[PDB]
Amino acid sequence: SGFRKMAFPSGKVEGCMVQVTCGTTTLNGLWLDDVVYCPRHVICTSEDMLNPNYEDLLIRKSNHNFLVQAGNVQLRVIGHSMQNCVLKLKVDTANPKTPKYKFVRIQPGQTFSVLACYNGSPSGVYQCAMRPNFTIKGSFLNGSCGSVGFNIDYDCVSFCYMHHMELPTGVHAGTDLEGNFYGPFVDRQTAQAAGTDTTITVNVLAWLYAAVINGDRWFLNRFTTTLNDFNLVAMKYNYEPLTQDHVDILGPLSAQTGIAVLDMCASLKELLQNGMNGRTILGSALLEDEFTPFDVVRQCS
Amino acid sequence: SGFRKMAFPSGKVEGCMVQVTCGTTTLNGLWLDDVVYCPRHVICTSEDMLNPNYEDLLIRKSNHNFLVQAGNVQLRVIGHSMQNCVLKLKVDTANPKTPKYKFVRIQPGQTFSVLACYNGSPSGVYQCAMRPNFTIKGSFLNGSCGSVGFNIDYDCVSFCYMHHMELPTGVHAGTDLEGNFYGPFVDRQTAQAAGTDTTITVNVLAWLYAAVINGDRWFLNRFTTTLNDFNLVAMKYNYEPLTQDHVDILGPLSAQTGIAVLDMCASLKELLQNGMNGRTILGSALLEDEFTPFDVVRQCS
Ligand SMILES: *[C@H](O)[C@H](C[C@@H]1CCNC1=O)NC(=O)[C@H](CC(C)C)NC(=O)OCc1cccc(Cl)c1
Ligand SMILES: *[C@H](O)[C@H](C[C@@H]1CCNC1=O)NC(=O)[C@H](CC(C)C)NC(=O)OCc1cccc(Cl)c1
Ligand SMILES: [Mg+2]
Ligand SMILES: [Mg+2]
Repeated sequence: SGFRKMAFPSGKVEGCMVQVTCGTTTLNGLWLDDVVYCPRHVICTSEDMLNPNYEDLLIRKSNHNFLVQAGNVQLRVIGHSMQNCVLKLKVDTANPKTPKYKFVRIQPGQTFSVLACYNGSPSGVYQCAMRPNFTIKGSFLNGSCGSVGFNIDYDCVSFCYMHHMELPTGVHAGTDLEGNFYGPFVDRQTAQAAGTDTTITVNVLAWLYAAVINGDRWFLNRFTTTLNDFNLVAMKYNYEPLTQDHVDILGPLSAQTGIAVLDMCASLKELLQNGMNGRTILGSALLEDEFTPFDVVRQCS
Repeated sequence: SGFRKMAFPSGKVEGCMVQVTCGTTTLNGLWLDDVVYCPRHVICTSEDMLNPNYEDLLIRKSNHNFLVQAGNVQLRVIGHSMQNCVLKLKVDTANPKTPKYKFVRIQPGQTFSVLACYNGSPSGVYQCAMRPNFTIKGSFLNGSCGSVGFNIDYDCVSFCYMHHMELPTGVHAGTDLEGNFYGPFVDRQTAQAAGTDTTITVNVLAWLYAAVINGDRWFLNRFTTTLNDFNLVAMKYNYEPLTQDHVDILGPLSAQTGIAVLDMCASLKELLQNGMNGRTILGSALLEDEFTPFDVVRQCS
């Protein structure tokens, strides 16, 4: 037993991280087969970062402008192109460590593991949720751009995030692996703010089921609510509406614990209205919303 | 910026995990050079688990009693021995993926990454602290034994934990890689309880420094206390005494923030006496004690 925020094992992605240097800017790239993927702002300078015209900047580059280091071995760049906000560098060597993989664009509320890297060298692994406002609450310093987020599904790595920037509130923004930002953000050093966020209701309910499976039961009650009455409470406390799709997704956890979804909603309602009164749930004094139903099932059996 | 509970990248350890099966019992083993390390209770049966005599059980085994699977490839066992609570199985094939490594026995309060595995197959990675009562708060199901805990120090893996069992409070117990339990525990299915735990004071202070580095300052105050006055507060709230060694270890964080250690102690004293009053620190409504000073420095720069 026990319930912990858990990342996927990172080895399959570690074997794909390289260093990309263009001028005085160095960040990370993702080496899959004979292509390296990295944020296109590697081709900016200090003065371009206000509002760069990236098509102009790339027309002015040649293959020799791009230094790609895979460990100690230098990879020779034989081609370059731009797709949305990602640069694709064709190299003469196919990565022998390329896992089975796919590129996925995730929905808000879904989680993924981040392999934080600097200078092409992985430094740590942690779990993130895509917030409803399309930011993530990560841990990224200068040089971390090009670090990727992923899930693993039977030795197939699904890449879903590449890191590009930090917002003024300290949260983080980036793209799918085709270079499309999550959210309304753009890759220039300007005044961009995260919109107001909301709490991921279906994940909170999943985490309450994790708590029951692990023996935390003090928040349960005999009452059951209706979906409409519950959603009126959710809106008052800045929680996302609960849909019937979410109810169905919580099916297996409801059946394993014998607690109907709308029964667990009545517990959540009372936790929101009355708080915890000095008690904790799975070691937390706040309601946690960064565990999906899949995350709970994967860990709780 | 940002501060997250972060594990070490797990690839170097993933390449070392194998499956060990003895009879109807299967757990995980650690394959380094031509030796596999695993918990010795793999040689028990259902009825032995009450109070087994392990030297008798091992004298009755032969090499062919041990099935060792490295992925699909079966490793042939050419020798077996017992060291404290670990079994060592000599195999005919040296692991080509053996990292640079060492075995370390850690002190309470230190942290490490756990690579949870089932059937020799890694499933997740997360961070743990060795509690003062020599348990860890992990996430382990049946079949997880032999999963290891480790730190990485410039591509050298220091192994410090091998998992053996779960206690009745839901916390976890195991050994160093030489087979010596952390704490007073023994590897049989009996009535063992974790002793009363305490909070790791030096880690809480490190985490308050992480919070300041990341812009959380609301808990600071002008006051400074003495080490003796602070330790009187620590004892009242079941915190470990703060030593001058801990003060020195917090030196670099004190210098980076300009906040003297005894100044931060006065903030901790007020947080303990008055609580948070609905505010949070680094996203937490409780004081966190599973980040070492090294963990904070590694992430905060
Ligand atoms: C790429 O490595 C970097 C990641 C940032 C650096 C600090 N935390 C991060 O996540 N991204 C940028 O520097 C980005 C480049 C623009 C052109 C998209 N700009 C940016 O994040 O500016 C905000 C910022 C906040 C704090 C510190 C810095 Cl250096 C930058
Ligand atoms: C080894 O895989 C297993 C790990 C346990 C299983 C449940 N969580 C864990 O961490 N260890 C044992 O089963 C151990 C064997 C003895 C001989 C040391 N006994 C044990 O943990 O018993 C306690 C227990 C609690 C909950 C569930 C189970 Cl199956 C066992
Ligand atoms: Mg109820
Ligand atoms: Mg002070």
